[PDB]
Amino acid sequence: MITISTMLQFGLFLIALIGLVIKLIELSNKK
Repeated sequence: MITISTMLQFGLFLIALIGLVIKLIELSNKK
């Protein structure tokens, strides 16, 4: 089930995962 109110939440959830991966990947390429 998808809703407009939850629509933002759904997008946010995916975005958070992307940020985490990007942030995590930073350690791998850390300086």
